[PDB]
Amino acid sequence: NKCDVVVVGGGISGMAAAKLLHDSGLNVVVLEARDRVGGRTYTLRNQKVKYVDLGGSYVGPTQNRILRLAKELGLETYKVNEVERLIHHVKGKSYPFRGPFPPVWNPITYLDHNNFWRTMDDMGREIPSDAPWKAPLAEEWDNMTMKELLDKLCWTESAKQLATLFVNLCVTAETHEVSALWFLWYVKQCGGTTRIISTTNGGQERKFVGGSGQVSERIMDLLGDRVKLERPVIYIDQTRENVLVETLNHEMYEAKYVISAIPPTLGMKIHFNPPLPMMRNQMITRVPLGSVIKCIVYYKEPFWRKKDYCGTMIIDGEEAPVAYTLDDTKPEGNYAAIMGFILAHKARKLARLTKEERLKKLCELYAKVLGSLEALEPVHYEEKNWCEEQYSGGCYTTYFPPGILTQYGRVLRQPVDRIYFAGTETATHWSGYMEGAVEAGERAAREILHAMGKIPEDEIWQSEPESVDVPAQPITTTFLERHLPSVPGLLRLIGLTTI
Amino acid sequence: NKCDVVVVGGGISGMAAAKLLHDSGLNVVVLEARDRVGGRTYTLRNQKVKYVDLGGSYVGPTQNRILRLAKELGLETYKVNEVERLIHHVKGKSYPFRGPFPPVWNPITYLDHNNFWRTMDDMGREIPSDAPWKAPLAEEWDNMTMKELLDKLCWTESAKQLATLFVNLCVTAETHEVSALWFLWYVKQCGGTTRIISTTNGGQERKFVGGSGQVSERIMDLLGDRVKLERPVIYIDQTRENVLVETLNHEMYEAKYVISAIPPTLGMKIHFNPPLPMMRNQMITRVPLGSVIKCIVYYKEPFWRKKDYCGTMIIDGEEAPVAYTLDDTKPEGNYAAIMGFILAHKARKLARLTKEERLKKLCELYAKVLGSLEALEPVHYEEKNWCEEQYSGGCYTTYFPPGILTQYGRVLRQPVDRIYFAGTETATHWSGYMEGAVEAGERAAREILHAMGKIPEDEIWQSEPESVDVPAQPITTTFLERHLPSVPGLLRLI
Repeated sequence: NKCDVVVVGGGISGMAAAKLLHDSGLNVVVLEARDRVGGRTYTLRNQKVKYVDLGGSYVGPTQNRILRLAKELGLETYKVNEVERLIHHVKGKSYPFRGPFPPVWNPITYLDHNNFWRTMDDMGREIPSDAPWKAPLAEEWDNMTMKELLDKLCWTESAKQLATLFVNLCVTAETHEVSALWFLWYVKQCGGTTRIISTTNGGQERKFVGGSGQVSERIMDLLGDRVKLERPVIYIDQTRENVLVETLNHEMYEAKYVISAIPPTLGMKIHFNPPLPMMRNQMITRVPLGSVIKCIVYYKEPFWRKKDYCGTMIIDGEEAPVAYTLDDTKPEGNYAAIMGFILAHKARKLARLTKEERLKKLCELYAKVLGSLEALEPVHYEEKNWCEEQYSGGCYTTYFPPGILTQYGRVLRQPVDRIYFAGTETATHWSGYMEGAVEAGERAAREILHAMGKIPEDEIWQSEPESVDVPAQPITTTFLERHLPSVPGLLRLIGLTTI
Repeated sequence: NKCDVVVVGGGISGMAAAKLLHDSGLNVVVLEARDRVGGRTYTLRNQKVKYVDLGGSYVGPTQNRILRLAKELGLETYKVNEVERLIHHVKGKSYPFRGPFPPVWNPITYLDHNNFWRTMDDMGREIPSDAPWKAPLAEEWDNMTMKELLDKLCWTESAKQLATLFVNLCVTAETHEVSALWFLWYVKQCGGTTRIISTTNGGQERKFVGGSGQVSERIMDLLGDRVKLERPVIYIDQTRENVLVETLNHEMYEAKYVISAIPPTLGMKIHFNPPLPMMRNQMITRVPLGSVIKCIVYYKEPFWRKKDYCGTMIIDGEEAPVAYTLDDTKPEGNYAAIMGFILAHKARKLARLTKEERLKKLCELYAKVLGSLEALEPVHYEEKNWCEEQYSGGCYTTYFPPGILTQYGRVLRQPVDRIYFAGTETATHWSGYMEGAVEAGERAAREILHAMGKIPEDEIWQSEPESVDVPAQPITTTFLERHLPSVPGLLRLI
C-alpha cells in the first residue's frame, strides 16, 4: 500500500535504486513481475552445474559501480580463462592466436582491419555519451544502418565479415537492423572497441563467484518484505496528489514518486493515466531488444586447455550456430564447460529445434573448431532463449533502428511528472550491461532525492572511485595503428606519386 | 461475463468481425479501451464544421469491402474535388497540372522519374500480397531501407525528392526508417503506384457523407450493449477450458475464442498467460506506427476553385509543414476547407508549437502555394495529432523497419491457440486502410467460424463483388512509359 517510492522492476537497476533510497531513510516498495529478482541476470543452481549464469555474467575493468555494489554485498570475482590461445575460425579452418584481435597477414587486409577498428573509435569520439543525438553528423549517421556503414568502410570481405560478427555479438542484432549512430554510441560509451571486445583488460575479464543473480538476491535480503514478487504492474495513475500503481493481481500501491526500472519498450505493458506525452508514447514502440540463446555445454575436463586453447572461439560462418564462445569452467577447475551465444537471426532460426538437437549442433561445431573428438562427449547442457521472455523482451539490451535515436532519444530518461526512469538502457557508461543498470538505478534514485529537496542538483550524477580489486589498464595504440593508411588512403598515395 | 467470442478493439476491423459473428448467430462482446468506437477513424461534429474526419477518411475504387459494409449501414459517398488543376510547388514556385503525376520537363529528369515509378511496380510484381517474405529477393530487399533503394535508383535529386515525398505521405515515415521490401509490398498490395496516389480512380476518390466514424458508430448501434466502452484489455488467460479476458476496470469475460483487432504493437499492453510464443513476443516490439497530424483549415469560400485550382497541392522541401493537401469542402460546396498532413519528422518537430502557431504556418504556406491572400483569412481550424494516442500508437498504420518483415512477418496473422488476429495490418489488400480493416476483421471472424466447424476451410478467405457505385477503371501505361530507358540505360546506349 502506502510508501515514499514505488520501484517497478526488481532487476539490478531497480534493486540498486531501491537500496539507495532505503539507505537514505525512505520507505520503498519493489514491484517485480516474476517469481524471482534479477531480470536479465539469472543464476541457475542444480547438482550438475553447481551454479551457472544463464543471463548477464561478465564484469570487467572500468565497471566500477557493479564491482562496488557486489563487493559491498559480500561478493567476489574470478578471472575468465584466457591463459592459452584464442581461435579464429574462418572459412572452415581454425587459426590460433594471442592478444584481443585476430592477426591478419595480408598487408591490404591488415590495413583494412586496422582502419575499421580505428574508425569505429574515431567516429565514437564525436558522440557525446550523455547525448548522442548531439554528434555533429548525428542525423547522417542515424539515417544509415550499420550494414551501410560497413559497406562504405570495409574494402575487404575479411574485415567486413569480422565487423559483422562484432556487431551481432555486441548487440545481438543484425547489421541491417541497427542505426550506425546508435551502434557507434553504444561502443564508445563502453570505452571503445578494445575495451568492449577484450577478455583480459575488458568487459569479459571476470565473473562473480556463485553467479550474478546474487546481486539482486542479496539486495532483496536487505530489503525484506519490501520486495513484492509476482506483482506485474499494469497501471499508473498520476492524476491525484499521490501516484497510484496497480498490479495484475489487483493490489494498489500509493507513492510520492515512481521509478520505472524495466526495459523501455516494456513500458507498453503499463496503462497510463493521464496518457504519456507523445514523444514517449511513440518511443516505447520503436525500441526492440535483441535476440540471443545462451548455451553452456559441460564436459568431463577442460580438454581444450591440453591443446593450448583457452576456450575462446570466434567463429565466422553462416553454418556455425554459435559465433563466439568462452571457457565457463569454474575457478576451481571443475565443471568444465564452454559457453556460446547463438545470435540474432540464428537465435530465431535455431529456436525451432529441440534442446537435444541444439546440443548436437554445438558439439559438432566445437569438435571441428577445436579439432577435437572429445567435444562430441558432453556430460551436461544448459541453455536459455531470452527471446521468449514476456518480462525481458530479449537480450542483452535494447537496440535502436535507423532514425530513432535522433528523433526520440532525448526522452529516454526524461521524467514524466513523478515517474523517473532507471534501467541499463538509460545509463551513459556501460549502458546494456549490469554496470549501466547500477548507474541508472542510482541516478534515478538521486533524481528523486533531489526532487524531495534532500540533495543539491549537482549530486544527481556521481562519479565512482576505481575498483582496487579490478584495476583498469589504459587503452593504448601503437604509432603504426594510428598512422597506417586506410585502403583508399593507400590508393590515394599511389595515384599521387605517379602524377 | 460469458460469450462465444470476445473482440478486443472497436475500430472498423473489430466492429466488422463482431457484426459478421453476430449476424451468424454467435454471442459477441466488443471490449473497447476508449470512451468511443472508431479507433483510427474519428469524425468530429460541431457547428463550425458540421462534421470532419480527423482520422481515416478516403475510400476509392477496388476498396469493395468498406464500400459494401458502409452501403449496408445506410452510408453514401461523395467525390473529393479534383475538377480543376493540381499544383506542384517546387523551389518556391507553383506549377499547375492535370493528371495524377506532376509533369517533368528536363529530358534526363523525365527518364529518371519515369523509371522510378515503373521500377516500384516492376519490383512489386515479384512480391506475393499474402506472403511478402516469399519474394525471390525478399532478404535482399528487406535488408535495405527505402532511403538506400532511392539512393541507388534515383539519378536526379528531382526524382529522389518526389520519391521521398511519396514514401513520407504513403506511410507517414522517413525513407530511412522503413524496409524496402515492406514498402514495396505496401504499394503493390494497394494495386500499385497509380492506384495508391490517385484521387480520380484511386484511393482518394471519395469520402463518406457525414464522416467515416459512422461506420463504427452504426455497427455499435446494431450490436447494442454488446459493445463495452472504457474497457481496456489488460490480461488474457488461455490455460483453462474457456479463454478469460480481463479489463482495466476489473471486469472478467469468458469466451471460446478471441479476436485481437488492435494494432500489432498494442498487443504489448496485454499480459499473456501462458506467455506468447517467442516470435510474436518479439514481433510486437518491432512494429511501430507512423507519425502524423491531420489539419483542416476552413474558409468562407473554396476560393482556389476561382483560380482553376482544385485544392490539391504537392509541396516539396523541408520548410513546408505540409507536403500534401486536398480540398476538404463538403459536397454541397459549403464548409470550404483544405486538408493537409504534417508528416513523419515534421509531426515530431511541429507538435511543440501551439495550435494557433500551426494554423499561421499552414495559412502562410497555402497563401504562397495557391497565390492568394484569401488563404490568410481562415474562419476555423481543426487538427489531430495521432502520435499522442495511447490506444493507436500513431497513424495511418504500422511500418516495418529493415529486417523485420522477413524475420517476423509470418507471425502477424498466425493464431495463438484460441486468439485470432484481425486489424488492418493483417490484411492482404489495402492493408493500412479502412478497406484492410474490413478484410481482416471478416477473415478473422471466418477463421473462428471454421474452427467451430460451421464453414469449410475454403470459405475463410472470401472475394468481394465490385461496387456498382464506385466502379474501378483499369490502370493503363503508355508505350513510352513502358519502354523509355532509365538514366543508366541511356548511358549504356552511349
